Order: sequence, then structure tokens, then C-alpha cells
Amino acid sequence: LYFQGSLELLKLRSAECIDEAAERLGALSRAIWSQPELAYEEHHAHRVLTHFFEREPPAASWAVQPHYQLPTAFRAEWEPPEARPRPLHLGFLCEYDALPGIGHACGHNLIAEVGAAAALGVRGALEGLPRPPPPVKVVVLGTPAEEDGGGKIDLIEAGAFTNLDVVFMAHPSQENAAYLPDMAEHDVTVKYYGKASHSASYPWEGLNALDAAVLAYNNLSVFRQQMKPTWRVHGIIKNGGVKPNIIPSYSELIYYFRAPSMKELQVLTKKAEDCFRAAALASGCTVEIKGGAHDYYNVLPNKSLWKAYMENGRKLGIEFIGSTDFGNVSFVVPGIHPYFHIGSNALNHTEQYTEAAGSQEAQFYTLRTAKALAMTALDVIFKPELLEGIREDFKLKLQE
Amino acid sequence: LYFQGSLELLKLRSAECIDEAAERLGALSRAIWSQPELAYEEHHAHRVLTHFFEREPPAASWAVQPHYQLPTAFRAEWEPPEARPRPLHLGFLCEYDALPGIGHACGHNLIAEVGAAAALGVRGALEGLPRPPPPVKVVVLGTPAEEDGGGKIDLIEAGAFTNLDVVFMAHPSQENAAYLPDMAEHDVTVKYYGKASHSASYPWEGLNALDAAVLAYNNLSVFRQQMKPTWRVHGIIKNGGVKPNIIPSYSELIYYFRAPSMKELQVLTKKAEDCFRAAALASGCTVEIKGGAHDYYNVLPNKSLWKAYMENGRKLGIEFIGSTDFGNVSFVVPGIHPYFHIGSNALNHTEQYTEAAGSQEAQFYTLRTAKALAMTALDVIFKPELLEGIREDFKLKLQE
Amino acid sequence: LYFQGSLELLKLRSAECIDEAAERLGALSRAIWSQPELAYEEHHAHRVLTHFFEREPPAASWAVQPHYQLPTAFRAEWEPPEARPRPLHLGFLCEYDALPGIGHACGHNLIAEVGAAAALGVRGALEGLPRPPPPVKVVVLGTPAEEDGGGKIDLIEAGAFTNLDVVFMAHPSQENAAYLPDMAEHDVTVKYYGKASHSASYPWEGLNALDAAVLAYNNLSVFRQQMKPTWRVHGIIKNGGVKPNIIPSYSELIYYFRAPSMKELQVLTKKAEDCFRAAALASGCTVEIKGGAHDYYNVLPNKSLWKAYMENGRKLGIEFIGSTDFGNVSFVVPGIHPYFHIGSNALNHTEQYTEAAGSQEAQFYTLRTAKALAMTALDVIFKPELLEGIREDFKLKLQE
Amino acid sequence: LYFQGSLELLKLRSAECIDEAAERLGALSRAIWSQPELAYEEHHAHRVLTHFFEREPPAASWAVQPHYQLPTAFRAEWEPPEARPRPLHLGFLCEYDALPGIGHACGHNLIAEVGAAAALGVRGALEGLPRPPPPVKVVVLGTPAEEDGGGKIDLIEAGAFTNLDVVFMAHPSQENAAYLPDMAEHDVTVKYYGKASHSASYPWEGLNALDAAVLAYNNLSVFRQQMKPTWRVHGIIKNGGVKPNIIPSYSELIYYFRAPSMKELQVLTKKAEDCFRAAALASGCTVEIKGGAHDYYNVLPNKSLWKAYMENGRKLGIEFIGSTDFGNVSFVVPGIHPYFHIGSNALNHTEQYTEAAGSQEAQFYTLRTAKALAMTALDVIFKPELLEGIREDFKLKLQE
Ligand SMILES: [Zn+2]
Ligand SMILES: [Zn+2]
Ligand SMILES: [Zn+2]
Ligand SMILES: [Zn+2]
Ligand SMILES: [Zn+2]
Ligand SMILES: [Zn+2]
Ligand SMILES: [Zn+2]
Ligand SMILES: [Zn+2]
Repeated sequence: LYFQGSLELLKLRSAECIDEAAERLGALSRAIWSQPELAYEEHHAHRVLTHFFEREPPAASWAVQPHYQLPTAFRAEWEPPEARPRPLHLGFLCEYDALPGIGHACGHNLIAEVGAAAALGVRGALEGLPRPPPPVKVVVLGTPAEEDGGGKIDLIEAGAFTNLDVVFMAHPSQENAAYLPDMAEHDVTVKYYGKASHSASYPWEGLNALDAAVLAYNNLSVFRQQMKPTWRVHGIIKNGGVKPNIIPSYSELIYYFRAPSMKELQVLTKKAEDCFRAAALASGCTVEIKGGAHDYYNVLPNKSLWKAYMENGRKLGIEFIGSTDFGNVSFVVPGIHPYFHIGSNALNHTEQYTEAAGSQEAQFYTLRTAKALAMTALDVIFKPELLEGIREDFKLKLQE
Repeated sequence: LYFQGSLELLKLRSAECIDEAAERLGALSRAIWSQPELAYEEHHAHRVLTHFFEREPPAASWAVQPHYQLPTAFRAEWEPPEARPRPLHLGFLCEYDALPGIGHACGHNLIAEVGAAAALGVRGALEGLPRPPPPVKVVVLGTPAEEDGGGKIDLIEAGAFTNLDVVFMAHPSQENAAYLPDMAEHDVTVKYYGKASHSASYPWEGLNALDAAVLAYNNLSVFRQQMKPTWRVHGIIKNGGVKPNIIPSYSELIYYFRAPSMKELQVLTKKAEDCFRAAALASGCTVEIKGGAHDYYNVLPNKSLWKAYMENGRKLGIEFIGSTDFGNVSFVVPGIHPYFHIGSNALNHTEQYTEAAGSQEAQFYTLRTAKALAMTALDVIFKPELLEGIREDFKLKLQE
Repeated sequence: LYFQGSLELLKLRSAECIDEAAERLGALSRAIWSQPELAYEEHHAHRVLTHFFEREPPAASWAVQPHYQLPTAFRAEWEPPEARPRPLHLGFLCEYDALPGIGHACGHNLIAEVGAAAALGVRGALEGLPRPPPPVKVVVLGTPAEEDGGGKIDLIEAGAFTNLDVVFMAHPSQENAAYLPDMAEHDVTVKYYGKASHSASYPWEGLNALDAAVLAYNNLSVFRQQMKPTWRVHGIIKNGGVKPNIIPSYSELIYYFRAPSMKELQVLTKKAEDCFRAAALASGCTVEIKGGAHDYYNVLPNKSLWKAYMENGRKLGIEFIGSTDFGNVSFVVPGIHPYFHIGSNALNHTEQYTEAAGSQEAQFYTLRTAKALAMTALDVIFKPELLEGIREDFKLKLQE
Repeated sequence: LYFQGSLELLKLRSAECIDEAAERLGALSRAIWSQPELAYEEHHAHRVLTHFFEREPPAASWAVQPHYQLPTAFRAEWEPPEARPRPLHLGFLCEYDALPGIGHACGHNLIAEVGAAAALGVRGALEGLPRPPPPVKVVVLGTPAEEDGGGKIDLIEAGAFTNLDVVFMAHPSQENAAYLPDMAEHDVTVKYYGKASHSASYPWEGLNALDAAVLAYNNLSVFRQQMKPTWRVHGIIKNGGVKPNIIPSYSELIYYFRAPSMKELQVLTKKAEDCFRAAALASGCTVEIKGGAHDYYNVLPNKSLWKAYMENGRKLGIEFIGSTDFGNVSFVVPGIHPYFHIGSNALNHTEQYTEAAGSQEAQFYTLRTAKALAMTALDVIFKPELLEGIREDFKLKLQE
């Protein structure tokens, strides 16, 4: 309430701090939105974001590590100037890679903005405290290459998440939801090797790798009837031959599989493997099945963090109702990944979403959800009961 | 020529003997044609043919063994009443099984007739000899179940062909040819076993044996592009499920494969096996691949017997241009299997061929080809140079 | 409460009446369970149920019409002996057809029991009223052939539902739910006509109707990737040829399609039709696509009836969380179709569910849900606000 | 015989003239073989061959038209310096385009050589005549782009063949045959157009053009069972999608069809068209079926020219036993297209055939067949009975 320095006042201060930074946060958005960059090539975005935190006053009060483990990833940290337990480490993630051809059709410029905004708001609320604040470290991580590769996984492998206690990010969508079901994903490239022959003269001396590709497609297609409705299989024939006068000796398929858990994903992947090896057996070709570098995990929900986020969203006026490398993060750190409406009916990964992601209209919705994240971070800092419940829900759901 | 008892006179006598028997030979044809019987059920045909040879005058001069190794097979033998090398054993085959639904749509009634006629003609020509005839045994074998099962193979397994020196038969067709390419054949029944489930509720708990059948079909179909043009693959889905509400747990396919040699047939069969096992692997079903009881061999040509037959056919006015268990015979005894026109344009295995096979018109053509066979048998008896050349061509072509 | 003759007392009386009838209700269950009968052949079940209502005391107080529009359907009615608006007509449905081979693996014996029990309970509660009861007619309809054919649709076509105001039934399942999503369904038989030919000699003169069946299967299979996850396609190749020596001239497929609305079902059906006609075009065959006699509709929910049912279920101790011809009923009369747990983990349409459906354990759960239905019927009788809300929700959801 | 200037002496003189030119003919071969060029890009070959005929002594005695209708085609003519019926026009064809990657793997350098050699030999035999020679025009046509495009067809369209009476060429192969069955050919490019959608979110909003490609492949594959054994279908999936996250909206197939006559080719092409349009219908895509620029015709045999060629080949020591745009020529001018062994077991269109085509060993065989062609041209010049029989066989076989 209106008490000396209540939690409510700290939440208000975080909101006022985000409002105060609205103009430079929107410039941050537009600098990324207007210069879209693909996975692992976000050199401009990396420049913009590192400069953003280096310039936050007082300059150098954010400790900024550019080129953190990846050339376009960065890390930025702030903690109250204090000294003598263990400090609470709260992480905020920024995404900023675009999509080929259509630009920021997933609003990743606003994910960068919302992670920066929420971290500014937590710092400003903690600087507004008179008595020494509890020991907290605000950590911002720039995570490149969400659409391809999975920069958070590169960062997990580097140990970047091993000391975080809770991690926050949010994603622009078509409605406001504290959690939506993101699924595990496994990528594969399938290559078939046969034996060239002149189809005009001696076709029976060939081993037809195009046949292998089509049979694999047929094999997977009838299998769809026995997939679970939550399972997904999608793929293309990237190479299906070069000229009709030669029985093709090479073919190449590229496929994705998705399922709501890793146990199901491995069942689905094994059935697909059988389908690919069947096509080799039937055609007389050999086959190479090369899995992707980084399987994406499903996102593990956190009930306690979920409820505390929705309560803050309600106060802010928020009404509530694929796959991401945030799933891998959520398996090693309790986290939340809310989706938020930005005033558009367009769907993600379409050109009209690129328009909405860059719009002035989206800015209000983006800063509002950033306020919700910061208030929730303040919840975790000042409610030890919540932190333990968060940890309890994290340990329990990990039993899977 | 007009010499004492030249070979030419003996050939004339065999022709006159067949002409003399034309009425009872045609009654033999009509008795089988008018009462068609299927493989291994030719009880009436077996009765007709055994009675035919028992009644040839003088009665019992043909030594007749009814129910010879098979209930509807028979054996009939005649040799000149003589005594003291090795006698020449010349075999003549009678077929007499019909086709389901359409009756004697392959003219098998005329194969019975032509084998009987040729054997009568050889005996009559040898009885016309004054001086003691060379030692010869005329052997007639009734071989049931040509269209299904392969009665000649049952008879080979019983040893019926191990003492024959040359074997003759002929087959009504659409033109006169001393030899046509009959191919090796392998039959298979394929059964897939999956796991039933309610497709309405839990289809993903099923293993779909109908899928296996369709994938095998697809696998074989793309393979056609790499078959040799002489290869043949034909098959049906005999069982493809029972009701749509249950994921089928059983499916059944029936296939035939044909190739011009046993070496090629085994290559084709192995590629098909891969196709069937691929469908099991892709679908999660198990599979049973049960080969037929009797593979049919291709028919081995005999150049020497071929040329001597055509020379006799020319003198008679004959102008010259699938798979059968005669192929298996031709691998163990030098033989010929000429095809003969019967005055019809109809194709074998059609209803109009049943009409032609029963027609009065066909009788002239049938007796004419029987004359050609008997004259050729007389060639082998009285030309030791031909017998050795026949044996030479048989040993040489067996190198395969 | 404990008031003169409150609604609560009437609900208690309906429960006590069902308890009083428990022994004869269970005998009714066992008489159907132990003599399973298939769609339109439920002659014993029809005898059992008509006799049940004719024997309810005082005898003939239920007005019973055997052989009502269908040989095994029946209608039974009771109303308070009263006289001088419009009477409320409340319908209760009894199902009683079994499944081939496995008997009452859907618990339809308990659907018969629960519809009878609920109607007895409403009558007993209304006979317990001192002052004249409001004008109500309790209607029981025996609806045969739910698993195949759709007896409720036969009955709709006869006008049986045109004067009902609300209709009640319940279905044994694996949990207690006031509503579960039953989908629209369309059945089709597909027949392909080609041209026979001897595959041994002239396969190129055939038009292969087995090919048509396999291509249709392939066409539908790749289409699965673009179906909605709620859509269902299931089918078998009932006839796929007869013998491999003849290019098949006939093939036959049987398929079901399901979608959550009639608009979606027609989209799905049209895409399938394209798949079937494509297979004819590719193969050179003609095709006949014969839709089923009775499309099943999805079940239209009724929010008001839903909430009033759950409130009664809670008081009774009930804890809450395919396609049926009840969907067609729910499009013409406001209705509910709750599912209820019967003390088993077995799934419907399995043999172990037949065991549970016949068990003594199931009887407690069956009578409890019948109590819930009767109390809800009493809700509609004595709450005009509920009746209008029920009608409002019915008109609104019909806008689809 | 040894008569004044018999035909035999003229044939000998043509052989001696070819022997005299062997060194420069082999240089001609090596100049093309060592600098392989593809269809319509044979600028060096065109330079070599035009220069060859311009340099034949006396210089300019061959009337040479470079860049004749096509940039790399040429025409060269010689006739006896004479004057006052109609002159006999005899054509000789030179091919000279190579194959991508493997060079002159069809020996086209030797087709150029053999057509040049035969024309030199006819001229030299006619210059050796004392009395005025009959009026003859020796025409050499360079026909580019045999492997792709069909330069003879470009030349037919320009009228180049309308005044020729007989046309000669020969093709290096694996044995010596006066005629081998070259088939009619039709090329098609098939493009499918669907509707992109995000397969991750809304795959059911896509229309899958990759599905169309696979279904067309399936459609054609089952059709193989009903093709004639002489028919050929071969094709590739040139474009089968770009990335798995987007339902492909475009696919592209490239196919060839071959049959022994134009009537059969059109039947085969129509059945394939049905297969392509079926895939569009099943998938919801539209389709464009674009036939090739130039259908190749089968080669029409000429019995009279055939027999006269073989008789000359025998005297020379020659022992006798796909598709080409020479087929289109043979439909408008009586011609022959013998194949000749060149001392190699390698197959055409393989790298080892490129070795043989360039070998010193091949030169003897090439000049020998050129001698046979020239002698046959002398046959036509000096046997009016042969010319009429040639024309008779040409008119008769055109009835097709
Ligand atoms: Zn995205
Ligand atoms: Zn995203
Ligand atoms: Zn037959
Ligand atoms: Zn036969
Ligand atoms: Zn049921
Ligand atoms: Zn049911
Ligand atoms: Zn070539
Ligand atoms: Zn060539």
C-alpha cells in the first residue's frame, strides 16, 4: 500500500522507470527492426544493444561484456553498490535475429526491447530503495540465433545459465498468455546414395536415390495416421535429381519433428528413422541420417512464477486467455516466457507481422509486458516463500 | 523316298494312323473340353484318358497305370513285342486342367489330344515295320495341374522323367512356332502383422498392417523403372482390412514374379523381398514371406530338336514365325513345346479361346501338329546323329 | 431446505426412488449385458425394456409403444394424472446395441439402465408432490443402432423429437465429464471400375483398379499433413483384387471422416472426394463415391443445462475434469450427454470394458449419474429462468 | 568386275579416296574430340568443319555455307562440273556436340568424321569417271545439338531436307548394325503451384506442391505395370521445396517419355498427363504441363537401302548382328543410320566411351563404315531400280 517503501511502491517505481525510458527503448526497437539480421549475423543488433547498456547512466554502471561466447551475443550486469548467504541472480533475455526475406516477422526487435526494459525497471526500482537492498544481480543476456541454430544452447554449453536463479523473457504474439505450449524439436538431413546409370539404355543397372526419397515420403505420410495429434512432421525434398537421362544417384531430404516432450520426440524420431532406413532398403541405396546440432526442448512451465506474473499483468490491465531454444533454458533455470498481443491480428512469420512489430502501436503493449516482468522479478526478490515455491515447481516438473 | 521301308514311308504311316484315329481323338478332345476341371480335380479327364489308352486295340497293348503318383495323373506305355544297348524312351505329355469360370480357355483339351495323337502315330508307324524295329518305348504321361501347382513337378519329384530320353508336347496358341519364350516364375504370399487399436480414440497405439501393404506396393512400383523389360511383377492386396473403426492388424498380398532365367528370377525375388521387408520396417509390422511350393523354370530350347521339328512342319504345310511347368521338365529331359495356331484370333485365357478350343475347326490344326511331333519322334529313333546332337545341345544349354 | 415441499426434498425423493429400484434396474442392465445384440437386431433388449416399463407399478401407468417406428425402438410416457399453457416434455434416451465379437464393450447396457433410472426418479419425485404438479410429460425413447446406422436419426426423421423440450442421456466412460467433444462423421464407400486383362500376356490392355485404390490411399496420406489436428480420416481397402494373374478390374475402399463441425466436415469430405477422383483420373478407372445413409452431427453443448447438471453431480459426490447420433438430436432439442466413470481404467470398445460394463461395481456409478440426470430434470421443471436460459443457449449455438 | 569403268571400280575408287584422306580425316576427328562442345555452342567444331571443306582441293570446289540457319550448322555441296530430268541429291550428316562433364562420350566426333569421309569418297569416285557422270549433288549438312534441342529439326523447319533424295549418316556404338530401334521421344516440364503456409502453426492453410510432385511420381510408378515393355518413362523432381518450415508452394518435375511410334507416344503422353493432373486435383494445386520444343520421331527403316548397305559392308569385312532427331529426318527423306563397332566394349554415354571415341583404334572402324556409306551412295546413283525401291519402301512405311 502507501507504506514507507512497500513492495507496491517498488513495483510502481519500476513502471515509472520504464515509462521514463520509453523513448530510448523505442529507439532501441527501431534500430533493430529497421536493420534485420539473420542468425549469428546480428552484428548491428549486437552493436546497438551493447551500446545501449554502456550508455545507461551513470555510464559503465552496467558491466557489459560484448562478444560474450558468441560474436553477436553479449552479457550485461548490474547490482546495488553494496557488500557484506548468496545474491539472487535474475536473468533477462534479449533476442534479435530476423527471418530471411520478410525481416522481423516474429517481432524479435520487441523481445530485445522488452528484456532491456524489464531489466532497467528492476534496477530503477532497486535504486529507489533507501535502506540497503537485498543482494541481487540483474543479468541481461543477448541470445542470438533463435530462428536457426539456437544461441541460448550455445550459451548453456558455455555455462552462462548455471548461476541464474530465475530467467525472464517475453514474446510478441496474437494474444496475452502467461504460457503457451512450445514443443521439443529435432532436425534431420537425410541423404540417399544410389548408383548412376543411363536410364535410356540400362536403367536396371541403376539404384534410384530419387525413388528412396519418394518412398521415405510415402513411408512418413501413411505414418501420419498413427501420430499423436500434438506431433508434427514437416519436410522437403531438397535434391531430387538433376537430369532425367541419368537414374539419380543422390537425393537429399530435410525434415523437422516436434512433440510436446523429449520422450515423445525420441519415439517420433525413431519411427521416422525406420521410415528413412526402409526407403534405403527398398531402393538398394545407402542412407545417412544426420541429426541437427541442437535439439530444442519443450518449455517447462513454472506454476508459481506463472501465477505471480498473471497477478501483475491483471493490475496492469492485461487480459489473458512452435519451438524455441528457451525450452532448453527452462530445463536448467526456472523461467517464464509469456506471449503478448501487440495490437495486431497478423500472424507471426508473415509480412504483416513485420509491419506490426515495427509499428508505433506495438510500443505500448511491449512496455506494458516489460512492466509485468519487472514487477514479477520484484516479487521473487522480496517473497522468499515465492522463491522456494518456484524452486519446488522446478524440481517437481523436472521429473519427466 | 519310295524305298522298301524308308523313313519317309514311316512318317507317312504315322500321319495315316493319326488320320485313322481322328474321330476318336476328337471325341477325346470333346470329352475333356465339355467337362472342364481345375488343377488336381481332373477326375473325369483322368477317367477319359486312361480309358482311351486301355481301349486302343489290341486292348491292353498300352500298359496303363491310372492314379500314377497323383490321383488324376496317369502313365501309359507301349513298345514293340521284341527282345534281345538301351531302348530309346520317348515321352509325350497330356495336359487337361481348365481355368476357373471360363473353362478350357487355354485349349488344354487339345494338349491332351495332341499328346495322345502323336503317341498313337509313333506306335502305328513302328508296327508298320517288317524287320524288327529298334528298341523304343513310347511313354505317355498325364500331367495334371499346369495352371496351378505344377503337376509335372510333382512327377519330376517322383522320378517319372529320369528315364526319358526326349519329351514332346504342344500347346494351342495364336500362331505356329517351334519355340516361344516361357519364363521362370516364383509365387509369394506376403502377410503383415500389426497391432489393432481403435482408430477413433487411440490410432497412435496401432501398428497399421494396411499401411505395410500399401508401402510394399509403392516400393515395388517405383522399382518397376529399374526392372529389365523382360521381368514381370504382378500382385493383389487380398486382405486390406475389415472395418475402418479398427487400425488393421493384418494384411495379405499375393504376388508373382517372372524372369527369363533362374539367375534373374532370384535377383528379382531378392529385390522384392527387400521391398516387403522395407514395408514392415517402415510400419512397425512383422512380415512373413512364403514362397510358392513349385517355382516354374524357363523352357530350355533344343536347337537340334527344333530344326528337325520345323522341317517336318514345313512338309505338313505349317508356316512358322507366360510360364509352364514344362520348363522344369526341359531342365531334366531334352524336349520341345511347340505352339500351334488353331484357326482363331482369340487370345489364350479368354472366353473366346474356350470357343475355339472346342471348335471343329481346331481339330485339323491339332492333328496336323500331332503329325509333326510323331514324325520328329521318328527322326530321333532313326537318326543317331540327331540324338547325339540333341544331347549335345542339352548339355551345352544346361551351362546356365 | 427443510421447507414444506422444497426442490431439495423433490431431488432427495428422486434419489430415494432410484435407490428403491436399484435391484430391478440392475436386473435390467444384466438382461441386456448378458445377451448382446447388434444394431437393428436388439429384439431381446427391446423385449426387456418394453416389459420393464409395462411392469412398473401401477401396471400400465407407463404408456408403452413397442416397435415404435423401428422394430427394436420403443417409446414410454408418463404424466401426472391431472388436467386444466403447454406441458413440459422431458425425454430420456436408452441405448442398447452391442459391438461385434466383444459384446457390450461400450457399456450400452448401462445407458439403457441410466435412462430408465432417471425417468423413474423424475416420476417418483413428481408423485411425491401434494399439490398438483406442474404439467410435465416424462418421455423415454429406446434408440437402437447407435454403433451403426444411427437409430436416433431414424427417430428424428419420424418426428419423435419434435415435441421434446429437453433430452437427457449419459454414457459410461473413463471419467466424469458433463460434456466431451463428439465430432461430426461422414462415411463413404468407394468403388473403382477398371478393365480386366491377363497380366501375364497383355497387362498394358488393363486399367488397374487396385492401382486406383493405392493411389487414393497415397493421396489421402500426404493430405494428412494439411488436416487440422481435430480432423480424422480412417479407412480400409476392403477389396484389392482376387488373383495376381488378372489385372484387377474392381476395388473397394471404406472410409470415415470426422471433424468438430459440419462446415469442417464438408471441407474435409470435399478434399477426400478430390483424392478419390484423382485416383480414378490417374488410373483410367471410373469411380463411385457413395456417402453413408446418416451423417452424425457433432454434439451441441448447452451451457445452462451443463452448469445445473454439474451442481447436482457435486452434491452427489461426482468429481469432474468419437461421434454419436445424439449429435443430431442435440441440433433439434436442447440436451446433455454426460460421460461417467464406472470404476474401471479400461477403455471403451475393448474387451475389458465389456467386463466393467457388466460388473457389480459399475452399478453404483450408474445409479449415481442417473440421480444427477433426474435432479437436473427437476431443475428444468421448477426453474423457468433455467428453461429460458437453456433455450437461449440452444438458439445461440445453433448459429453455426 | 574388271570392266572399263564398272560400278565395282567406282566403289574401289571411293575406298581408295577415303584411305588417301585418312590422315586429315583423323585430324578432323581429333580437333572435335579434344575440344568438346555442347548443343548450340559448337563454335570450334563449326570452324573446324567449314574450314575442312573449304580446304579440300581444289580450294572452293566445295561450296560451303557457314552459319547455315543455325550459328554452328553448316552446309557444303559439290557436283560434277557439267550441264545439260533432275539431279540426284544425296545428303551426308555430321554431328559434333558433346555431353556435359564427360566430353564426347557418344563418339560424335566420329559421326562428323564418317559423314565427311563418305562425302569425300563419293566425290572422288565421281571425279574418276571418264564420260560425263550422271547429274548428282553431294550435300553435307552439319547438324548441331543432337543431344539436346535437335538441330536436324531446326534444319527441317528451315527446309534444308526438302530437296534431298537420300540421306546418310552413321553412329559409333558397340556392334555393327545396319539399323537399330530408335524411339520417339517427348519431353515435359511439370510445375505445381500451391499456397505457402507456416507448417509449424497453420499447415492446414497450405496447399502442398511437394505433395503434388510425390503423388505424380506415385501415379506414374503404378502405371509402369501397364506400360508396354518398349515404353520408357524417366524423370526427376528438380524442385521439391526450399525449407521445411514452409509448406512448399512450388514444385517442378522434368520427364521424358519414349515409345516406338508416334501413335504410341501420344497414348503414353496422355496417360502421363492424366497422372500429372491427378496430382494437382488431389493436392489442390494447379499445374502447368509444358511439352518440349521438338519431339523426336522414331527412325523409319528403309529395307532397300538397308540391304544394299549390308552387302557393301560384307565386302568390306563388316559382320552384322535411345532416340535421335535423325528420326524426324527419316520421316521426310529416305535415309539410313547404321551403328558401327569401334573396337571397344564401353557403352555410349560413359567416360570410357569418350576414351574409345578419341582412340587411334576407332579410326580404322570409322573409315571402314564411311567406305560402306559411300559405296551405298554409289549404289543409289547407278541403280535406278534401287532408287525406286527405296522410294517405294519410303512411301509404304510412311503409312503409319
Ligand atoms: Zn519466430
Ligand atoms: Zn520468435
Ligand atoms: Zn494356360
Ligand atoms: Zn496352357
Ligand atoms: Zn460405442
Ligand atoms: Zn457408445
Ligand atoms: Zn549420344
Ligand atoms: Zn549420339
